[PDB]
Amino acid sequence: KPMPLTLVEQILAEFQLQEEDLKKVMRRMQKEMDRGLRLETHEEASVKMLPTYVRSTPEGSEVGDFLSLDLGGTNFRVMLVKVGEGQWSVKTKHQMYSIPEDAMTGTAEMLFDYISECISDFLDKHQMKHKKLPLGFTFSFPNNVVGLLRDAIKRRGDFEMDVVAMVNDTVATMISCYYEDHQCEVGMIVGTGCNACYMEEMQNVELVEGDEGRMCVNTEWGAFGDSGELDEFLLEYDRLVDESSANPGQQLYEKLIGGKYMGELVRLVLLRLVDENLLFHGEASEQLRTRGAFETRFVSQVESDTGDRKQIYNILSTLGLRPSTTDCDIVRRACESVSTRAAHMCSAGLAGVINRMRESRSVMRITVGVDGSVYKLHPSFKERFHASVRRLTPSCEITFIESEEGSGRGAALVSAVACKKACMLGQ
Ligand SMILES: O=C(Nc1nccs1)[C@H](CC1CCCCC1)n1cnc2ccc(F)cc2c1=O
Ligand SMILES: OC[C@H]1O[C@H](O)[C@H](O)[C@@H](O)[C@@H]1O
Repeated sequence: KPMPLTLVEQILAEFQLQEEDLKKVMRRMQKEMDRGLRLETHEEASVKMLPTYVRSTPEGSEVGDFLSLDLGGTNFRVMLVKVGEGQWSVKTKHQMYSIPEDAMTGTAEMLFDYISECISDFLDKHQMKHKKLPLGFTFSFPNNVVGLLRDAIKRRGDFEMDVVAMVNDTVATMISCYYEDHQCEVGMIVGTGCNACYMEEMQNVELVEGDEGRMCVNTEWGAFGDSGELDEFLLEYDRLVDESSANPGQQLYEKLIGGKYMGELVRLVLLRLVDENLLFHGEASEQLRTRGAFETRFVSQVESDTGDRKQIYNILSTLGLRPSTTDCDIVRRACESVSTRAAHMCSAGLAGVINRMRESRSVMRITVGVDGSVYKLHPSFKERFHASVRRLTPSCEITFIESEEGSGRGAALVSAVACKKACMLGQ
């Protein structure tokens, strides 16, 4: 690597977070998680620590047979599932259906009429119209669906079917990863938003009576920062993003991490560098000066550049810029600075959860299931994230996994849990 321009590095170094900074954040997050779990303070807590009712012990045992409906981009899978017996066997049969142009381009109602017709055909094929099966949705993308399907089934009026509430995406991640690795007790998403769930000791889940076993808690930790917990770490860019957001003052933690805001943060950093005459010869394009024009996907593409600067040039050319080679290199480092800080901030949260779990259970081996566009698509984000988390979690051995599509059985397990939960809750 070349000797970087000192004045650029001074600006980009603003994003640095030292171990002590992350430990401070981690401790603050842990106090907010405490606040969310306790009966006395839950109502006012910003980090809600929602009980998911997904317990460490099997429940809804009367749910044996169910449907799982996996929504892809332009097709879907209907799957009939039987969960049986000491670890669960997940027995399946399924069918892929292509969504025709007709059904994909009309109203959501018409689309779900078509989906319902396919379910009907599927149940006819497998001679299952004698049962009112529960159905859970899963998503495998490269108005809400529960309601649309519920309405469409009512519309048909020929077979009865319950559509169960979906679990949170973090919970779905944990469950699907658990299918592959039974030490998975944490689910996390780093996509457009950022969130985590984990298996909390029932004694600490004060919102649900009982001290036996564990229950998954959905932290909804994106809301962290409400009372200034992150203020000392906020940069001018963060303040601007927040001020122009739909919910100023809220979701400040998520605003530091999520793909919703990452590109915009980079844009503002680039404009700062332009204003200081360190980038594009002090001349920004009209596109560069337009809110939202630097898409988060551009950040990942810039960091994917192989060294020839062609990926970076193509992004910047699209923005009406004619970057020099130095301009391209600076943009890469600006992207790296923002994404690294996101990884650092995210690691403080997960570290807080993991260290809490270790002390609640009193060295800990644990698997963390992770999904989301940023974690998956962003070059080296997961690697930087992993390294930081591990640095903050001494005496824990953390394995990170991503759900493998496989034969859809991980997704089937998500639906099993969703259906069993709905049964347990009297829905
Ligand atoms: O289904 C469960 N709990 C429910 N609560 C309410 C309705 S169903 C838990 C969930 C898992 C999730 C991952 C962490 C450990 C508990 N679960 C899931 N899948 C399993 C598969 C094999 C096995 F031997 C046990 C379980 C199990 O307890
Ligand atoms: O998509 C990841 C996360 O985004 C937001 O934080 C949502 O509030 C949360 O429910 C979800 O888990």
